[PDB]
Order: sequence, then C-alpha cells, then structure tokens
Amino acid sequence: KRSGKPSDLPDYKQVYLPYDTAPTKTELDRERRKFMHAYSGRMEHRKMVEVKDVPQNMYTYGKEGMSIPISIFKDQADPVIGPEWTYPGIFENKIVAQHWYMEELFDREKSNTFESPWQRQVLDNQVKRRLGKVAWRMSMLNIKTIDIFHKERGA
RNA sequence: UUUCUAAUUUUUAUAUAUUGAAGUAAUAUGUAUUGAAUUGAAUAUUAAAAAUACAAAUUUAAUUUGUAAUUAAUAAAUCU
Repeated sequence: KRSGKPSDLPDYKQVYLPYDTAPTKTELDRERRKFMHAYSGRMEHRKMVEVKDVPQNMYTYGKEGMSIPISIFKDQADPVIGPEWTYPGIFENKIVAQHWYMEELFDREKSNTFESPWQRQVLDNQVKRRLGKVAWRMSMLNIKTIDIFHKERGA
C-alpha cells in the first residue's frame, strides 16, 4: 500500500564515534566483504543469499554512537544508540530471535537442550499460532464448505 | 424310469435415522511486504517472522460493521 510509507527519508547522522582507533581503510572492505551475504531459511533449506544496498563501514554502522532517523516528535532528534549491553536482552535475543522451523525446535525440546531459556517461549507462541490457524480454519467451516486449492491458481 | 411304497435340497431370508450445536464479544505489530487504479486475513503471489491465540471464507470499489467460534447425541445388541 502507498499510504503508511515514509516520504522523507532522513539520513544516518553519526553523532559520536564508537572508537578512538580509526578503522583503517584496508580492513573496512575486508570485513564488509563478509557481510554482503546473509543466510536465509533455517534448516537443511539453508540458503546463503545476497543482500542489496550494503552499507560501507560497519565498525561505525550501528554498534554505538550513530543516530537512527525515526525522528518523530518536535524535540526528539534522531536518537543516539547506546552501547550493546545498555539495551536489555540483546545478546539474549541473538539466541532467540530468528526464523525458527519447528522441525529445528522440537528436537531441542524433546532433548531439553535449549540454547536459550526463551526458546521455550518462542516455541509456544509459534504453536499457539498454528493452532489458531486451525481454530479459525474450522470456526469458518461451521458457516459453509471451504475447500483448499479447489479454485484456479495462477494465470 | 417294471408296479405299489418309503425320502435329507424349502419360486419365506433382516432394507440406516437421534442433532436448521447458529447467544455469551471495543480496540492494540498490522491497513504486513511486494504486485498492484484501488485490496486493510477473504484481488493477484506469497507463505513455516511474530507476540498478549483464531490469514485457505461470505461481505465491501476499499475497511469497519456482520455471519462463524475445533462436541455428548453409541443403529453395533443377529434375529429366530
């Protein structure tokens, strides 16, 4: 949809650097050279793919002291980013937040070997959805008969 | 088929229902993203992201409303 999209896109205004030792040019494109790829899909169906619009320097990118242009209010500029351990659960989310195939999660539960104590919570919220996709799948059939893939598909 | 008689095979065989479950509630990533004149779970394709359960629909040019909310309903017990 067109509405609900930003028209003016402010640019990353670096507030203060996160380091005293300049990351010399030589290594910049030596580590960014590693980021132009990012995995996708988490199982045997692991798919290392490409990322368009790669930023140029990631020592400075987001780790600290850069601004993000979600400028909303009148007196609130592009907020600065505090260091990592200043945000709650970040290196804990790194374990939890990701595309989780249930194939990859139920072997972790039936072996009770969770990398994280919240993957027990990203599991329920994932099954509690798929049950809802059924309790809605059926509270509709109490109206009519809805038949999957019975209408034409494609062009 | 010698004749009188006796006899164990008979134009008599079992057939699918109880229940138009229709009240019980404002919302909140979210009108996701893309493709789209437009699309908000219900154009088209795309489908394993989430969290504080309800994306294979009806509906509308779009939405909101509004229908709907995974349940008691044991023919089996042969009938001779």
